[PDB]
Amino acid sequence: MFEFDGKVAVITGAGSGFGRAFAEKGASLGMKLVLADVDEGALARTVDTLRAAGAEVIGVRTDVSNGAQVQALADAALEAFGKVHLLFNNAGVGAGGFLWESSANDWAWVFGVNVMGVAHGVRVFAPIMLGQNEAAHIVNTASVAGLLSPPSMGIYNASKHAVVSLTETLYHDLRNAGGEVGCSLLCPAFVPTGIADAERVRPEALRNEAQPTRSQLAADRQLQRAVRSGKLGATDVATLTFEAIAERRFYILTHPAILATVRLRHEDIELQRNPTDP
Amino acid sequence: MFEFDGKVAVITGAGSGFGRAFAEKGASLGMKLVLADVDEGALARTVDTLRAAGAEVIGVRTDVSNGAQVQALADAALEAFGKVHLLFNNAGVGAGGFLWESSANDWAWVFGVNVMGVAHGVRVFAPIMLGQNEAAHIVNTASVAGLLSPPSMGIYNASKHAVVSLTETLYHDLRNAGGEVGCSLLCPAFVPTGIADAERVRPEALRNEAQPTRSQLAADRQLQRAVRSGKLGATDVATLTFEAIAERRFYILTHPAILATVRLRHEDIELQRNPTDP
Amino acid sequence: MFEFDGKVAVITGAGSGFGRAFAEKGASLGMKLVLADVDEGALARTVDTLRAAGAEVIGVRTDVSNGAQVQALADAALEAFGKVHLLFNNAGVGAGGFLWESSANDWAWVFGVNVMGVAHGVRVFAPIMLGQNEAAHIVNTASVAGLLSPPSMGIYNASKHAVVSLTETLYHDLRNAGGEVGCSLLCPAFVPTGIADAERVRPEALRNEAQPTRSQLAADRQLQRAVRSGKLGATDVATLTFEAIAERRFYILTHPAILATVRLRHEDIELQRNPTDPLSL
Amino acid sequence: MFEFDGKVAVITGAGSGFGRAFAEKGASLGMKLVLADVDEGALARTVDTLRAAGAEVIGVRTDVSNGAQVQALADAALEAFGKVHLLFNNAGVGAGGFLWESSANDWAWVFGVNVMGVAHGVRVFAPIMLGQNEAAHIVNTASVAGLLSPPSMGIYNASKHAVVSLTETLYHDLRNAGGEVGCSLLCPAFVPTGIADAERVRPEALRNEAQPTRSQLAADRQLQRAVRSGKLGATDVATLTFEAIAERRFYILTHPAILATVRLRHEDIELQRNPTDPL
Amino acid sequence: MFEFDGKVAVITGAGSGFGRAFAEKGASLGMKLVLADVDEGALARTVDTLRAAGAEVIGVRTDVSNGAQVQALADAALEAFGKVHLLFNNAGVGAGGFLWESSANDWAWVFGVNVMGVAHGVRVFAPIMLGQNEAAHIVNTASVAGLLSPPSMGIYNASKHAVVSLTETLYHDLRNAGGEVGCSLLCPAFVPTGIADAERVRPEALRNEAQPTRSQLAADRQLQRAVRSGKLGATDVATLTFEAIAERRFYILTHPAILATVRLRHEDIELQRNPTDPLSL
Amino acid sequence: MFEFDGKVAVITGAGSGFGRAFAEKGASLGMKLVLADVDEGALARTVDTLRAAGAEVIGVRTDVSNGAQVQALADAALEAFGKVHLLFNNAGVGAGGFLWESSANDWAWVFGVNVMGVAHGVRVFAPIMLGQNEAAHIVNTASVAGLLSPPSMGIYNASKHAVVSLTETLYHDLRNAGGEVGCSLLCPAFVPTGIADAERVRPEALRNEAQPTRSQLAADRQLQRAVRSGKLGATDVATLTFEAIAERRFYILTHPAILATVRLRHEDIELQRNPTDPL
Ligand SMILES: NC(=O)c1ccc[n+]([C@@H]2O[C@H](COP(=O)([O-])OP(=O)(O)OC[C@H]3O[C@@H](n4cnc5c(N)ncnc54)[C@H](O)[C@@H]3O)[C@@H](O)[C@H]2O)c1
Ligand SMILES: NC(=O)c1ccc[n+]([C@@H]2O[C@H](COP(=O)([O-])OP(=O)(O)OC[C@H]3O[C@@H](n4cnc5c(N)ncnc54)[C@H](O)[C@@H]3O)[C@@H](O)[C@H]2O)c1
Ligand SMILES: NC(=O)c1ccc[n+]([C@@H]2O[C@H](COP(=O)([O-])OP(=O)(O)OC[C@H]3O[C@@H](n4cnc5c(N)ncnc54)[C@H](O)[C@@H]3O)[C@@H](O)[C@H]2O)c1
Ligand SMILES: NC(=O)c1ccc[n+]([C@@H]2O[C@H](COP(=O)([O-])OP(=O)(O)OC[C@H]3O[C@@H](n4cnc5c(N)ncnc54)[C@H](O)[C@@H]3O)[C@@H](O)[C@H]2O)c1
Ligand SMILES: NC(=O)c1ccc[n+]([C@@H]2O[C@H](COP(=O)([O-])OP(=O)(O)OC[C@H]3O[C@@H](n4cnc5c(N)ncnc54)[C@H](O)[C@@H]3O)[C@@H](O)[C@H]2O)c1
Ligand SMILES: NC(=O)c1ccc[n+]([C@@H]2O[C@H](COP(=O)([O-])OP(=O)(O)OC[C@H]3O[C@@H](n4cnc5c(N)ncnc54)[C@H](O)[C@@H]3O)[C@@H](O)[C@H]2O)c1
Repeated sequence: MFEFDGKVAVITGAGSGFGRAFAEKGASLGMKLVLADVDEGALARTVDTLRAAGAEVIGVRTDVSNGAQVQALADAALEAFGKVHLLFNNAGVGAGGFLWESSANDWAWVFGVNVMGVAHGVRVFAPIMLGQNEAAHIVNTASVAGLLSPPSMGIYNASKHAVVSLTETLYHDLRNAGGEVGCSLLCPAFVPTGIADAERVRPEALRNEAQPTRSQLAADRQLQRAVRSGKLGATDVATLTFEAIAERRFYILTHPAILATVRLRHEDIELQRNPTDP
Repeated sequence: MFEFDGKVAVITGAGSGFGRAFAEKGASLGMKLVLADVDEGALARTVDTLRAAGAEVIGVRTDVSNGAQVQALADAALEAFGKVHLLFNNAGVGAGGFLWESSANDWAWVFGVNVMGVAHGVRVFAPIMLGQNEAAHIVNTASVAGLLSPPSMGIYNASKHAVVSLTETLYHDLRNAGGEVGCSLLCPAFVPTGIADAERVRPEALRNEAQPTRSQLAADRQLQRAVRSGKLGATDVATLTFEAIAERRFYILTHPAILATVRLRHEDIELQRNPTDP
Repeated sequence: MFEFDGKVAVITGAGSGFGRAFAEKGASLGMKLVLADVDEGALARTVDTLRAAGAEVIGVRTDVSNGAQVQALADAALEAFGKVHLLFNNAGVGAGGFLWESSANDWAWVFGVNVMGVAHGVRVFAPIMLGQNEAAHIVNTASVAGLLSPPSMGIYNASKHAVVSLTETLYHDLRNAGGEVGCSLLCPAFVPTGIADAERVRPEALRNEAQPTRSQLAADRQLQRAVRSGKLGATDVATLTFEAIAERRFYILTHPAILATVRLRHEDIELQRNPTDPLSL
Repeated sequence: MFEFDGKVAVITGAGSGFGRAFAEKGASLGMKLVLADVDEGALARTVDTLRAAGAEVIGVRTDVSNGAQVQALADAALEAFGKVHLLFNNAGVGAGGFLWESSANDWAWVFGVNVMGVAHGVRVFAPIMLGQNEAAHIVNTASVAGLLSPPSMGIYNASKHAVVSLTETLYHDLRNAGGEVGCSLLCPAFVPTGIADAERVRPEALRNEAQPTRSQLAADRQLQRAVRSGKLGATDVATLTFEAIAERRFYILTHPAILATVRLRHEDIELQRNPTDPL
Repeated sequence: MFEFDGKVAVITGAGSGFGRAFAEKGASLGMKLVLADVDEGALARTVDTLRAAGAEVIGVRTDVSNGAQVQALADAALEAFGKVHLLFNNAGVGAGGFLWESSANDWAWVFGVNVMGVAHGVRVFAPIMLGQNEAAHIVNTASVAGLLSPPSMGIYNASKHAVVSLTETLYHDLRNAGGEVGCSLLCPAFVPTGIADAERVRPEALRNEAQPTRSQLAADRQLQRAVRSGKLGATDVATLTFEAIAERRFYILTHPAILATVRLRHEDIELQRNPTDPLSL
Repeated sequence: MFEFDGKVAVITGAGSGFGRAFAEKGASLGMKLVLADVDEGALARTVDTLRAAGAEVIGVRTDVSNGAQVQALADAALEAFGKVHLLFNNAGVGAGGFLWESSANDWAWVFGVNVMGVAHGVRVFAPIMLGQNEAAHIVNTASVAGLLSPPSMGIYNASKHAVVSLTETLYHDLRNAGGEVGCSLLCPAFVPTGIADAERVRPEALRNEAQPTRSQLAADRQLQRAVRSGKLGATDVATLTFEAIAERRFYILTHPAILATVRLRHEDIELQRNPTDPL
C-alpha cells in the first residue's frame, strides 16, 4: 500500500472545498502540506487553520492556469520539504448556459483552470516525481461531468472530459515509462462546496461585460441547488480519495449511484443513438 | 430529410483531408462553399480545384483558434451568400509523447485549434443559424480518440474528448432552445490525410526549442503508420458524414469496428477498474 | 508506346475541367505545357499552380473560335518550345432548350467553339506535326452527346456529332497521308466541371436580348444537376485519356455504361426505326 | 397518313437535284409550292416550268445560310399561301481533301449552308407550324455521310452528322412539346445531281486563293465519278421521300445497301475499335 | 441559561487548538474576546482573522506561568471591555518518557503552565468575577490524562490530575462563598492540535542540555500520532464546551468512550488493586 | 516477599509524624537509615534517639523542594551505606481556604514540597535503584486528599492528586522498563502528627504579608480539629505501610472507611454529575 507518514502533499484549490478537505486528511496521516490557491484570503485562512490543528504546512498563492506560477509552486515545495510525493491537481471553476451563449472569455477561463492547470501540474511535477525514485501519486479532480454531458454546462463538461482522458492516458504513459509514480482520477457528483460561486475568482481580464442570459441564470440557479443538496461532504470525498490512493485505484467514483446514468451515455455511443435525456 | 441544394456550407480545415472532401461532396449536392484554412497555399489550391469542378466557392484564410478571425469568416460567408446552413468545425492538429514531456506550447496549440476553434465556430455561427428560421446543422470533427485514451497521445485525446462532450451538450441545448438547428459528432478512426504532418501549421509563437524526446519521436512514427494505413479514404468519410446529416444522426462513427475497444473503456469505467490496455 | 516526357502538349480549355486535368497529368509525365483559354483568370491560376509545382508551362489567352488566335497559339508554342507533339482540342460550350427556341447567336456560339475551334486546331497544328517527322497525336473532345441525341440539347448534340465524324475522318486521312501523326476521340459522360456554366464565357456580341424560355431553364438546371453529380472526376478522364494516347487508341469512352443507349440509337438507325423515346430522367 | 393535296411546301435548293424533284412531286400531289435557291436563274427555270404546268408556285431567291433571308422566305410563304405544312431544308454544298488541308473558308461555307441553313429553317418555321395547330412536317436532307465517315470528306461528313443529330433531337423535342408537327431525316447515297459542282455557288467572301492540293483534286475526281454513277435518280429520291413522309417515318434511307457499312462503323464504336476501313 | 452575547471571554492558549476554537465559538455568539498566548505569531493571526470577520477582540501576549503577566491580562481585559464573564484557563504543554528520565526543568515547565497558569487565572480573575455581581464562569482544561495515568506521560498526567482536583475544589468553594460565579472542568481525549509540538514554546531557561532518551522519543512519536488522528476536532470540543457552560455542567467529557478505562482505574482504587496494566497501543 | 533486614531506607520528613514512625519501624526491622528533614533540630532528635537504640543511621538536613539537596541526600546515602533499597518521599505541607484567596506563594510552597520533592526523589533515586539490580521500592505519601476534593483545601488536594497520578504512572513505567524496582502510594486519612502546623517550616521567600481571611482561618481550625482526632497513630500507619511494602501492594489505604466517599466522587465523574457534597 501507499504510505503517507512524513510524505509531502501539494494541493491546489486548497483554500476551500475538496482541497481544504485533502489538506486536513493529509495532515491526519502525518503528511507535510504545500497548499496553493489563487484566492489569497482563503489560502491564508486555510494555512492558519491547518497550523492550529498541528500540521506542518506552507502556502503559496498560485494561479494554476499560469505555467510559471505552477513551476514556482514546485520550486517552493522542494525548497521547503525537499520532495513531492502527492499532487492534487484539484482547483476548478465553472460556467453554464446554452453553449453558444457563453463568451470566448468563459471558454478561456474554464479551460485555463480546469485543463491547463492540470496540464501544468502534470508537466511540472511528474518529472520531479520520476526523478526521486520513490513512490508518488498524482490525483486529478475531474467530475461526473467528465463522464456525462448534462445540458447547459457544456464548457464545464468539455473541460472535465478532457481531464478524464488526459488522466487515463497519463496512467498508461506512467506504466510504459516505468517507475513508482502512479495516478488517479476523482469523479465526484455534487458536494456542498464553493464551486457554485467560482465567479468570485474569475480574473479581471476575463470578465463578461454582458449581463447573464436567461439560460445562464437558469443554469447558475440549478447548479446552486445541486451543490447545496449533495449528501456526501468534502470530508467524505477526502476520506474516499485517500483510500483509493492507498490502493492505487485509478477511478475514484465517490457517488457510484451515478453509474446508471453513465451506462446510459455509454449505451448511446455503442448504439450510435442520438443522446438520451435521462 | 435535410436538403442541401442551393444551401451554404462553411468548412474549416478545407485545404486538406476531410475538409477538402466535405467541399467536394457539398459541391456535388449543389451547395455553395465557404472554405477556411490557416494554410494559405492549401486553401488557395482547394478553391481553384473546386472552381474547376464547377463549384460556387469563396476562400477565407482563417486561424480558427482566433475568435476574431472566426467572426470574420462568418461575416464573409454572409456577405457572399447571405446565409449559413452547414458548418464543419473540422480543422485539427495533434502532438504526441509521454504526457509530461510535452511543452506548455503543445497544450496551447492543440487545445487552441481542436477545442477553441470548435468553440468559436459554435459561438459565432449558432446564433446566425438560430436567427434564420431555416434548417441548419453543425458538424464537429472529434475522433475515436474522443472516445478512447490511447497511450502517448494524451493532449490530442483530451482535446477530442472535450469536443465529444461539448457537442453532446450542444445537442441537448439546441433541443431545449427549440428550432431547426441540429448538430452531429464525427468520430473517425485513422484515415490517410495530412493530420500526421500537423506541425506544418504550428504557429511560430508556439514552436518548441527543445528537440523531440524518445517517446515523442516514437509517437510521431506510430501516428504516421496508423494514418497511412487507414482503409477508408477522406472521400468515404465525406460520403458517410453527409448521409448522417441527411438523417440528422448525432453519432457518426465512420469506422464502427472500433466499438469493441470503446466498449472496453466503458467497461473499465462502469467497473471502476484500472484502465485496460487492449 | 507514345513517349510523353520532354514532349510538348498544347491544351485548349486549360483553365478548368478536363483541360486543367490534362495539363496536370501532362506535367506529372514531364511534358512542356502550352495552355490556352479565353477565361484569363482561370488560365492564370492554372498556369501559376502548375509552374509552382515545377512545370515548364506558358499560358496564352486564346479564343479558339478565332482562326488567327489559334494560329497565334501555335506560334507561341513553337517560340517557347520549338515543337508540338500533343494537341487537345478540348474547349467547349453548350446551350439547351427546345431546338427551335434557340437563337441564331446560340448556334453561332456553340458551333464556333465546339466545331470551328477543333477545325482551326486541326488545320493549324496538323501541318506542323506532319512536318516534324516525329510521333505526334491530336485528341478532340466530343462527348457521349456526339454518339446520342438527348432531348433539349440539339445544338450541343449536333456540334459533338460533327466533332465525332471529323475526327473519324481525320483518323483515315492521317493514315492515307502517312507518317507518325495520329488522333483520338474523347467521348465522356457527365463529369463535374464548369461546362454547365458556359454562359460565363459567351462573347458579348453573341448575347441574347430575349429572356430564357421554360424549356431552356429546364435544360440548364438538368445539366447543372447531371454535371455536378458525375461519379468520375476530371482527373479520371485525364488518366484514361493518356492511357488511350499511350496505346494510340482512337475511341475513348470513359463512361462505358453509356453503351446500352448508344446501341439503342444504332439499332434505331439500322432498323430504320423511329428514334426510341428516351427514358424519364 | 400525312396528306398533301392543297397543303403548302417550302423547298430549299429548288433549282436542281433533289429540291427540283421535291417540287415536281409536290406539284403532282396538288401542293402549293414556295421554292428557294440562291441560284436565281436555276430557280426561275424550276418555277416557270412548274407554273406552266398549272401549279401554284412562287420563287424566292434565298441564301439559306443567312437567317434574315430565311425569315423573309417564311414571310413570303405566309403572305402567298397563309400556311406552311411541309419544309424541305435541302440546300447543300461540299468540299473534299485531307482534313487539315482545307481552309477556314471551306469550313465556314459548308457549315453555313449544310448546318446553319437547316438550323435557320427549323428556328423560323417550327414555331409557325406549331402555332398552326395542323399536321406539319420538316424534312432535313443529310446524307449517308451523316451516318459514315468516308476519308477525304471530313468537313462534309461532319456537317451531315450535325444534321443527323439535330434532326434526331428535333424529333424528340417536337414530341416533348406536343402537337402534330413532326420531322424526318433523308440520308441518300450518291445520286446524279449538281452536288459535285457545288463550287458554282460558293459565295465570294469564302473564296480560296490557293490552288487545290493533290488530295483535294483526288477527292473532287472521286465525287464526280460517284455522283454520276448512282443508279437511283432525283425523281426516285423524291418518290421515296414523300412515301416516307406519308407514314411519318423518320429515317429515310433511299439506298439501304449502305447499312452494312453503317453496322461496321457502329460496331467500331461499340467495341471502341480503331475505325475500320471498309476498303 | 448562561448568556453569552455581549459578554467578555478571556481565553489562554488562544493562538492554536482548543483556545482558538473557543475564540471562534465565542465570536459567533457575540462575545467580546481577550485572547492570550505566548506564541505571538499564532496569536496575532488568530486575532486578525477574528477581527476581520467582525469580532471585538484584543490579543495580549501572556506567559500564563508568570503571575504578573496574568494580572496584566486581567488589567487589559478590564481596560478594553470593563468586565470579565468567561475565563478559559486552557494553555498547556507536555513532555513524555519514563518518569525518572525527565529533568527538573521538565517538571518546572509543565507544572508552571499546566498548574500554575490555571492557579494564577483563578487567583486573579475569580475575585474580579465575584465582585461584579453578575453571572460568570471559569473553565479549566484538564484532559482524560487527569482521570487516568497512561504510561510515559507522568509529568503531564500529574499536572492534569492537579487541575482536575483544584477545579473540583473550586466548584465547592464557589458554592460555599455564594454568588453567581461557577466553573467547569474540560477533559478531552486526543484532538488534532499543536499540543504534541509544545517544545516550540518551552522557554530558553528551561531547555534540556541532554539528548532525548529512547523512551522520550517513543512517547513523543506516539503522542504525535494519537493527536493528529483524533476524530473530533477543536471546533467540536468548543461546541460541546459551550453547551456545557450554557447549562453550567461541571464535568465536560467530550470523548465518553474513555469511560471504560476510567472505570478500570476507579475500580483499581476501590478494590485496592495494583494498577491494571494498560492494553498495547 | 520484599525483605528489609540489612537494607537501606531513605526517609524524608523524618523529624516528625509518619517519617519518624517509618524510621522507628525500619530500625526495628534491621534497616540502615538515611533520615532527611528541613528541620535540623527535629531531625537530630530522631537520629540521636534511633542511634542511641543501636541503629545504623545518618541524618542529612534536606529541603526536598531543592533538587541539588535531594541529589546530595542520595550522595550521602550511597557514601555511608553503598545502596538504597527503600525510599519514602514523605515530607509534606499544606494550606487552606477558598481557592482564589490563596497567594501565589501558597501554591509555590505546597507544590514545591508535595510534588517537586517527590519528583526530585524519583528522578534522583530511581536510576540508582534500577542500576543496582536488586529489589527496591519507592513509597510516595499522598493522602485521601489525593483521592477526594474536600472544600477549602484545593491547593493541598491538587498537590496530592498529582502525587497519586505520578506514582501510578511510575508503577507502569517501572514495569515497562523492567527490573525489581517497584513503588507504592500511601493514602492516609487524618492522623495526629505535626501536619496542621506545617507553617513552621514555610521558607522565608514564600511568606504571606497579608493577614488570613475568614475562610483560611476556618480551614485551619477544621484541620487542627480533624488531625488531632484521628483514631490511628503514626506508628500504626508505619506498621500498615511496611506490611504493604512486603507484599508489593500499590494502594496503601490506612483508613479504608473513606472509600464510600471515594466511590461517590468516582460516580460523579462516571455520570458527569456535578460534584456531590458528601455533607
Ligand atoms: N463540489 C462539487 O459538487 C464538485 C463536483 C465534481 C467535481 N468538482 C471539482 O472539484 C474541484 C474542487 O472544487 P470544489 O468543489 O472544492 O470547489 P471550491 O470552490 O470550494 O474550491 C475550488 C478552489 O479552487 C480555487 N481556484 C479557482 N481557480 C483557481 C486558479 N486559477 N488557480 C488556483 N486555484 C484556483 C478557488 O479559489 C477555490 O478555493 C474542482 O475541480 C471542481 O470542478 C466539484
Ligand atoms: N485523419 C485521421 O486519421 C483523423 C482521425 C480522426 C479525426 N481526425 C480529425 O479530422 C479533422 C481534419 O483533419 P484531417 O485528418 O483532414 O487532417 P489534414 O491535415 O489533412 O487537414 C486539417 C486541416 O486543418 C488545417 N488547420 C490546422 N490548424 C488550423 C487553424 N488554426 N486554423 C485553421 N485551419 C487549421 C490544416 O492546415 C489542414 O489543412 C481534424 O480535427 C483531425 O483531428 C483525423
Ligand atoms: N463535363 C462534362 O460533363 C462533359 C461531358 C462530355 C463532354 N464534355 C466536353 O469537355 C470539354 C471540356 O469542357 P469541361 O467539361 O472541362 O468544361 P469547363 O467549363 O470546366 O472547361 C471548358 C473550358 O473551355 C473554355 N472555353 C470556352 N470557350 C472558349 C473559347 N472560345 N476559346 C477558348 N477557351 C474557351 C472555358 O473558359 C473553360 O475554361 C468541352 O468540349 C465539353 O463539351 C464535357
Ligand atoms: N446528290 C447526291 O449524291 C447527294 C447525296 C447525299 C446527300 N445529298 C444532299 O442533298 C441535298 C441536295 O443536293 P443535290 O444533290 O440536289 O445537289 P444540287 O447541286 O443538284 O442542288 C442543290 C441546290 O442547292 C442550292 N444551294 C446551294 N447553296 C445554297 C444556299 N446558300 N442557299 C440556297 N440554295 C443553295 C444550289 O444552287 C442547288 O440548286 C444537299 O444537302 C446534299 O448535300 C446529295
Ligand atoms: N489536543 C489534545 O489532544 C488534548 C487533549 C486533552 C487535553 N488537552 C489540553 O488542551 C489545552 C489546549 O492545548 P491544545 O491541545 O489546543 O494545544 P495547542 O498547542 O494547539 O494550544 C495550546 C496553546 O497554549 C500556548 N501556551 C503554551 N504555553 C503557554 C504559556 N506559558 N503561556 C501562554 N500560552 C501558552 C501555546 O503557544 C499554544 O498556542 C492544553 O491544556 C492541553 O493540555 C489537549
Ligand atoms: N497527618 C495526616 O493527617 C496526614 C494525612 C494524609 C497525608 N499526610 C501526609 O503525610 C506526610 C507526612 O506528614 P506528617 O503527617 O507526618 O506531618 P509532620 O508535620 O508531623 O511531618 C512532616 C515533616 O516534613 C518536614 N518537611 C516539611 N517541609 C519539608 C521540606 N521542604 N524538606 C524536607 N522536609 C520537610 C517537616 O519539618 C516535618 O518534620 C505529608 O506528605 C502529609 O501531606 C498527612
